Amino acid sequence: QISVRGLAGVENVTELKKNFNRHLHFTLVKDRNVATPRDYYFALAHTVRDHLVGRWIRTQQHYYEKDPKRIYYLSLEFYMGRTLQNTMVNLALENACDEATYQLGLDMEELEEIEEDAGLGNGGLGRLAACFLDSMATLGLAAYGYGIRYEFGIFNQKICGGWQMEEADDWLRYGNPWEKARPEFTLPVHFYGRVEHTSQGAKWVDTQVVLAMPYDTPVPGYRNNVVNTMRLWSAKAPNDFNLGYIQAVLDRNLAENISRVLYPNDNFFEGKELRLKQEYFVVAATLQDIIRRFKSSNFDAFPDKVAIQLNDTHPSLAIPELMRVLVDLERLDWDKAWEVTVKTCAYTNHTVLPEALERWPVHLLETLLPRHLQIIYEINQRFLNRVAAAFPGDVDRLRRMSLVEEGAVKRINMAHLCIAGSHAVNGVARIHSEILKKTIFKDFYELEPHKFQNKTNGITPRRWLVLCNPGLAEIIAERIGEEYISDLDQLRKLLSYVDDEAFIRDVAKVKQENKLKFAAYLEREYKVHINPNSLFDVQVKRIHEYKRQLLNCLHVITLYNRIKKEPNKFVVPRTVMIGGKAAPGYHMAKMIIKLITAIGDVVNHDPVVGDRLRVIFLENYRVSLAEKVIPAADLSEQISTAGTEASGTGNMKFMLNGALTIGTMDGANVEMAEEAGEENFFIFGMRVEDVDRLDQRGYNAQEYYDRIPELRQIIEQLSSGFFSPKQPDLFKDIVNMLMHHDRFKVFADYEEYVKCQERVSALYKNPREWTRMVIRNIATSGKFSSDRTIAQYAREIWGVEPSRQRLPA
Amino acid sequence: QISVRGLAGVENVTELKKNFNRHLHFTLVKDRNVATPRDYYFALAHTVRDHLVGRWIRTQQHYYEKDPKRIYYLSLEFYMGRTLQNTMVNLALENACDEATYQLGLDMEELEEIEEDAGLGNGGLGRLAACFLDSMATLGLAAYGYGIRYEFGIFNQKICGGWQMEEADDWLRYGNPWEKARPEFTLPVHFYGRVEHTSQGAKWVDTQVVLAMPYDTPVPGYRNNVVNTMRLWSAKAPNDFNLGYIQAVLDRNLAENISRVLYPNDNFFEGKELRLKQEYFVVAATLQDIIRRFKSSNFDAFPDKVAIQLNDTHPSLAIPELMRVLVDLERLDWDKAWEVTVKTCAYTNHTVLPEALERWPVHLLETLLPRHLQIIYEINQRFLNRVAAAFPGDVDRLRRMSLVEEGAVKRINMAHLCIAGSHAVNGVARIHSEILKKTIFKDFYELEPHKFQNKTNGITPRRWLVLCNPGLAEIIAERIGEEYISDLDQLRKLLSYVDDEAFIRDVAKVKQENKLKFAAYLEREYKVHINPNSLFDVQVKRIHEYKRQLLNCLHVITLYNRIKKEPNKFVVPRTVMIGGKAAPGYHMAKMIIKLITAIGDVVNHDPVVGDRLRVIFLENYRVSLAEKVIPAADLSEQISTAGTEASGTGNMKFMLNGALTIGTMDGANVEMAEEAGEENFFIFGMRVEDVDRLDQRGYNAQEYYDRIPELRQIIEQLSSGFFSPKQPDLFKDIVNMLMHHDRFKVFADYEEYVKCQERVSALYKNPREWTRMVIRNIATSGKFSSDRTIAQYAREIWGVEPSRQRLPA
Ligand SMILES: OC[C@H]1O[C@@H](NC(=S)N/N=C/c2ccccc2Cl)[C@H](O)[C@@H](O)[C@@H]1O
Ligand SMILES: OC[C@H]1O[C@@H](NC(=S)N/N=C/c2ccccc2Cl)[C@H](O)[C@@H](O)[C@@H]1O
Ligand SMILES: OC[C@H]1O[C@@H](NC(=S)N/N=C/c2ccccc2Cl)[C@H](O)[C@@H](O)[C@@H]1O
Ligand SMILES: OC[C@H]1O[C@@H](NC(=S)N/N=C/c2ccccc2Cl)[C@H](O)[C@@H](O)[C@@H]1O
Repeated sequence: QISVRGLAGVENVTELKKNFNRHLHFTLVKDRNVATPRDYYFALAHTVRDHLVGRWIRTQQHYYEKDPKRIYYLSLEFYMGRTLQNTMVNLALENACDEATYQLGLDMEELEEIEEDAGLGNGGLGRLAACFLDSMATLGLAAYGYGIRYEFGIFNQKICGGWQMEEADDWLRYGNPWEKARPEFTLPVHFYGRVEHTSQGAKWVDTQVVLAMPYDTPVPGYRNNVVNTMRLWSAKAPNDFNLGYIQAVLDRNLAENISRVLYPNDNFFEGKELRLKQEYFVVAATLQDIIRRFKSSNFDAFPDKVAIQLNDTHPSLAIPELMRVLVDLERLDWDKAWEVTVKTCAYTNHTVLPEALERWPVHLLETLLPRHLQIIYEINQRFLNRVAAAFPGDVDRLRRMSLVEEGAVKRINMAHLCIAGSHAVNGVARIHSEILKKTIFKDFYELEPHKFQNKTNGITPRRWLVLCNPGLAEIIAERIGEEYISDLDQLRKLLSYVDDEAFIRDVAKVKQENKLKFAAYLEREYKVHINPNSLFDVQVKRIHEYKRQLLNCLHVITLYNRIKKEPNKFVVPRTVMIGGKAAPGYHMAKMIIKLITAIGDVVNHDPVVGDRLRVIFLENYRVSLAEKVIPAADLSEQISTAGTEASGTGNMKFMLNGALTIGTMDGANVEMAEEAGEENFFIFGMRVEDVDRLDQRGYNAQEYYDRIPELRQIIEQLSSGFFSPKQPDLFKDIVNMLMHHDRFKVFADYEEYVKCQERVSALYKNPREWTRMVIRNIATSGKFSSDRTIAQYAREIWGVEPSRQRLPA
Repeated sequence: QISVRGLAGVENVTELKKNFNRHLHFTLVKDRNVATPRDYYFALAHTVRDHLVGRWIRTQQHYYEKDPKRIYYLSLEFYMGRTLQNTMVNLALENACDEATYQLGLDMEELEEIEEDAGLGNGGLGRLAACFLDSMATLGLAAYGYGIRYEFGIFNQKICGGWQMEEADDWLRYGNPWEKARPEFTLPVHFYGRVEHTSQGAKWVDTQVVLAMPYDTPVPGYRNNVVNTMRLWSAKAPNDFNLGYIQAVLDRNLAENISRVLYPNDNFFEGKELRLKQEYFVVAATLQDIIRRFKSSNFDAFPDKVAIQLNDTHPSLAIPELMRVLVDLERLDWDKAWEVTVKTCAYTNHTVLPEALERWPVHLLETLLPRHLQIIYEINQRFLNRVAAAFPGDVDRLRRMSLVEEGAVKRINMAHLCIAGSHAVNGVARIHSEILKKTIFKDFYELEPHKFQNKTNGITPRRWLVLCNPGLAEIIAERIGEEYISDLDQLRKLLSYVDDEAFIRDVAKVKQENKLKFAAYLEREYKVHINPNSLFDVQVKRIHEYKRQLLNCLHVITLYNRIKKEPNKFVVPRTVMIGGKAAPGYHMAKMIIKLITAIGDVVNHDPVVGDRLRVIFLENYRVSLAEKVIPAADLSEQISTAGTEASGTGNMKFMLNGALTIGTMDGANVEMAEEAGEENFFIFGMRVEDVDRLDQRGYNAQEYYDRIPELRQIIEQLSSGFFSPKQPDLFKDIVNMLMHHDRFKVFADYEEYVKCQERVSALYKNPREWTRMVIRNIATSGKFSSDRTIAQYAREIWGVEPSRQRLPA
């Protein structure tokens, strides 16, 4: 029906129908009489996956023949979402499958809704890994994603009485048609034990063994016939494990628990042994796999054939593990091993919040990984010798830069380990990378300035435009062709349409259709009703104090109080939508969810308000939900305290899909405003420098409370029980935090935020001018393609050239 | 190459090759460059399983249309072995697949060796269930096998220093191509909780829920296009289970442990809570499935449409569970519910050893299954009221017959429950069924004589002749056609060939070839060497004192001592093979294994013995090993103390495959001798009556030691450390048991056994007469087909007619 979804040729449609019926019969063992809708989904998934096979085999044999430098992207998170539509998109099969299923009497969109998200990540860091895999395949790089196959991904969030409840995400229950188990590449991973010193080197002995079994998932490039691999490890007990008899068999669970569940903390470090085991498990298995592949091509050439990218410090044990293998097993001298390690590894930092940095207690590494601790001590000694020689007599520099932190419990600073052992260190947006050089890692930058880079984040325009917003993709393609899908900078061509009345109409129409579709989704699957003519004001992202969902809450209550004060004045109607999961042990984030729903309970049932203001909490925010809500949004809320959000990627998704942004000058927001023009962005609030100034003289929230009467009213409503009549003191913790211990200065940005929101309402009253500003945002979103990001990693870090050329079909 | 393996037509061979290549590519994602031998096995398994699909769908739709009475065979064990060859045999595909793989450059037999046994049983009881499924499908009955899908089956046995070591049988590691998960028929099973009484009935509340997920495995009939289902339940935690967060997810293992591992006790009861949970789990899920299927056809008609066969007392909770559903959920009155239950259920007993009978402590049922305990008390009260009315004043009868056993701990006698709640009770061989009426269940037989039946055990001639011994099957088919494969009584026709010189030669030749093949197997995969001209003397079965592997050991040492006494006399050379697993907690059985290997260590390295006597312990005896060794055997050792082996089925396998039998008049041995003629069987030892007489006056082993000098020598060799020079007292427990507490009267049968063994050696010196006696055994083995057994269950218990007619192809 629409052009960018590909051809529906008669031979292809006929073949798809035939293969669908074959899988339903021979694979699922069903006929049309008994087949459940889930069966039809699986028949389609098997039909589509068949098309990946030849390309997957020939891609991997091509890398074997050509032997290019291989890129290994190590991450504890890969937030993939659904795979069916994405695979159709990248193979140009969407229209053909739509037609084939139509002719079989089935609605493809309904079948798509049956697929479980692969929710193997928490938020931005996990989703970045996923966008990256897509871009690496689209750019023809010999790339492999390596991670853990968690049996349970991020929990499903249910809201009960306004409170978050967690349930297990049993995503493999029905089986995963997108993975192939590879038991023949099963590898042993070692834990505990002790170090023995002999005449010729150290030996790690008396270890416990866990097996690492790999599962391969295809990663198709966009219409280039490239299919790369994401290899995820699953933990298996050896067969002689604990081998009264019954108990020994049941105890296999202890070993297999390593790959059981994703830790649900976003930007927070928890020093739990099971998490450390997960980190080593992925690193040990991956490195053996890498080395095995390299030998099937002398370690001088290792860095010419291997790049390892560490996604934050979670896989930081790769550094001492590589040293361990090179020194203990291969018998290289320390200095040569070290040279190889440094040239091989690169590190990407994703946060500056101190509570998020990994600092592992020494006693934990001592017991679990005794040889790695010894290697880390040796790395530290040699590194600090270099610091002492460069900055003679600077004894405080020595303690600041040490990988070993002194105190009550001695800890290892994993970020310091990553910097010492990597040839490149990057932040994820220009302002974040600057903050790294100026504050957090200032000492390291002074020692080795050449190591520090920026690589501004991006998103894939395949999932985040073509897949989720075909209507917008189509009206764009009608004017500029479809080359922009893998060359997003071409969207600049749309600037010459900003005065085109047909395009203005079409852009506004597509947004309207998306909003109608989302309004319908809400009624059908949540029995909740909304006005589709209102401004859709959306903040979706994990719940964190730094992200300031609370600031948004204050604005919502402000609008409610103004309406109640002057009921008969006109206000631009809004649907305010907030969604996101809270980490299970994060009390304040759970209280914020409760506040949001409690505000909704008052606002949504006030007769005087009518349909002028609605507050909805979007339950179970995840990749599939984002694909629905982002295309429907008018206003994107990106309101973190300046200096706290390293980049953001949600911001970029909204920009690409025709929402305007209200935001602080934080993370990639700065670069977004710079690309679009500050006139085309709703910027408010303290800059980083303003935050610094306030910290110096001291942040007194009371001052704001005292001079802003509208703010005072809200605090008094919260305190007195206006939003919780049966438990009047319910929100006391929130009020006390705001008044006395707010690290994120919510009150300080309140006035500017409200005034900026008034300017948004003003522009939305003028549909034509709203839409022209939207066009200027979409047209300048090109920089934020992860294809650009990956091309920069490739050229400036990995030392490889991207290729847009297609492999034989 | 051989006729009974079917046709290798040009179209079929071409199609198989094509589909093999398709699965290797599209299913396994491999090409011929990287494909492992395991990959080739899977490609073949998928190619063969494709042929089951249409037949499986049409069989099940046929049962839906015709609505015949359904047979539900409930067992905690299904000892299936490998599935690939069996499926080819039953579909007539063996020659075609042999040819197709040959043309692809592959050896099919080598691919067959890659398949894991489905080892979901311990021994005879589990293997009986498997033979039964085959016969039910071959006889066109609407039958379903229901059990548990254990993640770990019977342990793999390794012998280390002559001692048994157990390792986990991780049989699902590579995935099982013969099962289809059916998540849409997932059912809840309830545990713990409490009983609440209301105005209208009892209610079972506050329960913990475990989910039962079914996996279906096809059971093909022999060339009749019937494909029945074996449905095995797997335990799954609900998603809100235990729902700090991490621990709650890891604790799901506690619920899922129910289906983790098969209890490895053969003929021994262990009152462990996990075992009780397994028994209820299979019963609760199965009964809901049965009832659901019945409603998709008023409970008066229930027994006309449903038969439930209880394989021993392990699924005895079906009786109170059916009552529970009928009374509590469907609101039938007690007496009507009871009538339905009794007419529906039948019970098969498999043992008379008191330590094997299930007697569950009341306190365990009280906590785990409070409502079932109440129902059991009520059943008992009403039953004992009937006993009191039939035998007024007989107060000891009342205590003897009670389902509740008094004592230190009150227990429930599950066998008494089964008798009370079933319309039929059967033993598994004529002598065993007689023993049930005369001793163990005498009181019950006097109350309800009509309930008691015999159904002599059988084995399937598909697996146990055609599959494992194609050479023998072929020379038979050459003379009498191939109808005997599903009508085994036709083997009587072979009696007119007992004087045929060509047939005599062919029978002897096939045995020789089988022995050469097995001698080669032993060298290749165990580096052990044997003389293929020797008499192959085989005892394979689980290790138990009652089975008297120890009596066999005494004979072996006797032969060794005689050789050493007169080294230069001629003796018929023997290879004595003993194999079987010991239950992990059964100390004496583990000591017997150690004795066997210790005897081998002395005998096999004595230069004076040469190749005249060899003693081999066959490691890891299981269904696949039985298929190899049974066709190779000359002498079958079936030497249990009279009255202890209920039937035996191993005995029948050897008879069908051309071994002669040395045995006591125990279990089915009696009926075997009766069929073949006592002159054609090597019978020795006490009859049941002789055992009874000895028990009355008291068994004194010392008497035998005192008057048999050859026996005295052996005991002195054992005691003094002749067979364990470094640990002279190693076998003290064995000697003390033999001398002072032998329940199985090993010494009492010693003299007769040795003399009978001399007669065996004498006949083996005359090849022509040995073979004529073999022909007389094979020719009269027809009675022992499980087709006969199942036809009797069908007509005399289930009330259904078997059909040899084929369904549309
Ligand atoms: O269907 C569920 C099972 O599927 C198996 N996949 C098999 S057999 N082939 N996959 C082929 C494949 C896989 C991915 C992409 C393309 C193809 Cl063409 C996985 O190994 C199991 O771990 C999983 O449980
Ligand atoms: O670069 C991608 C995105 O990365 C995010 N970081 C995240 S989700 N870290 N999770 C860290 C984490 C995850 C799990 C466990 C412990 C921790 Cl400590 C940043 O906050 C975003 O500003 C940025 O856009
Ligand atoms: O390959 C391993 C996986 O296979 C799956 N089987 C599928 S998809 N089809 N089976 C079809 C089938 C099954 C049996 C007989 C004939 C056919 Cl035609 C099982 O449901 C999984 O539990 C198992 O792990
Ligand atoms: O009828 C088939 C065969 O049944 C065997 N019984 C067996 S394996 N019981 N296992 C009982 C068992 C099994 C598991 C756990 C506890 C127990 Cl208590 C008989 O000993 C044979 O003489 C007979 O041929």
